[PDB]
Amino acid sequence: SMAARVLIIGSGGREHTLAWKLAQSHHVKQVLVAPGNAGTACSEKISNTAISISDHTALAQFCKEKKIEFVVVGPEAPLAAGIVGNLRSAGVQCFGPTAEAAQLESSKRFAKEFMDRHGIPTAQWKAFTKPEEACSFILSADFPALVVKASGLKGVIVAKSKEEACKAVQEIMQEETIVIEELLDGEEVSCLCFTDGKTVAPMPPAQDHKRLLEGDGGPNTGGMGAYCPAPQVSNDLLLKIKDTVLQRTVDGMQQEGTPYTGILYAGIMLTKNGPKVLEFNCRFGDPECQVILPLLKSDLYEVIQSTLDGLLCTSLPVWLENHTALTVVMASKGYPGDYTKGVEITGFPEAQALGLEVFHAGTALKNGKVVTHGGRVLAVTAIRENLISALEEAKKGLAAIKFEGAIYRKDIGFRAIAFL
Ligand SMILES: Nc1ncnc2c1ncn2[C@@H]1O[C@H](COP(=O)(O)OP(=O)(O)OP(=O)(O)O)[C@@H](O)[C@H]1O
Ligand SMILES: [Cl-]
Repeated sequence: SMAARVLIIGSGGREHTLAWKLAQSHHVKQVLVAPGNAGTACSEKISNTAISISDHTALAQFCKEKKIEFVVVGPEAPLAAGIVGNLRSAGVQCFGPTAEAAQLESSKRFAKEFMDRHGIPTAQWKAFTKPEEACSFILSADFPALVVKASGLKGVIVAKSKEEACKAVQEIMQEETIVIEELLDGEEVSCLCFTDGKTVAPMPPAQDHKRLLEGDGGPNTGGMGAYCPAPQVSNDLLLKIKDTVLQRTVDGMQQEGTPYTGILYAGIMLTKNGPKVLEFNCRFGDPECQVILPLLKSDLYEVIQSTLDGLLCTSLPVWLENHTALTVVMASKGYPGDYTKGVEITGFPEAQALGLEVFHAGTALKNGKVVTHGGRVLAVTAIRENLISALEEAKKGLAAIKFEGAIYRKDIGFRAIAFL
């Protein structure tokens, strides 16, 4: 099925990665990214479009006029806005869950209730709308009830003391419901799968670093780096997770008459008691996408097309084994607070020539130059035989790329390396 045109929604590194990867398919003549960035502007197959992504009527008309085969959604917002359901009733295929099914991410209360209803393991919890009753619960639990979550996508506060959790319940009920749950401990890992509603095809597990500074210090951010596969997870554990979380989530959704299709993301804590779910999401994470998709050997276009057709098992994904992908984000001075914009970037061509992938996040074209246009500017991904080697190879690319006030971490993966 040659000469397909495909559309991706979004404008960060995740969307560059999806575009790059799709463009490799022999089935694909054109990838359009809406609105895209400087990394996707100007390629043999990839280009940007200013089509509105929030007016679903106009988006559908644009899809049919250009004969777009299907739409791929990068970020979570359009999913929760109904993009899939609306494109479908207009006769346009879109990869992703419906708004109803994205409730696994969009409402934390729904997710926790859904999990209790189907014996999916997760931290014990309770929801509140009055803050006084929330304090009562914090103050009188014998387990550490110290994690407070704004139900509607601060958002999440992990307190160390009852005092801090009461303080937190106060801040989140300023500017619905909140969920207070047990503080678990152990290792966090991201477990994704492709799913068509019935079949489940897990991705190899990833980990990322949210903290701004080396050593895991400073403020949290959207993610300063990631790598895949996380060596902390045995094969047994992955099949426990596939059975106990992924297949069980999809089956549960299907059995409640709200089938789940696209990507299911589960954030998981490895406890002494086993795997527990911290949160669901409905799309690739950023910068994890930048380390999972480079590991995919199959044609992504085939995987997606077969997922839309409900024939996921006819085209199971095949992964690169014995390779580790690791990615390191370059960010603008001041991130995650106020940062500078419009700063000229050099060296990303030589970084790629060294055999690395450069995935653009906040970049833009300006007067024949590429300039910073966002907090996270780009990521360099290396694919090698182990973490340590991938890290050091990525760092050569990082040293070639220069912009005024660039920051990045030189220790991505340090814990996985210490685990081994
Ligand atoms: N139920 C849970 N048990 C334990 N950890 C959790 C739970 N749910 C979420 N988390 C994790 O807590 C992490 C964030 O907590 P962290 O220890 O970084 O403190 P923080 O709230 O981020 O503090 P800061 O004010 O510095 O941002 C997230 O990575 C999130 O996945
Ligand atoms: Cl919908």
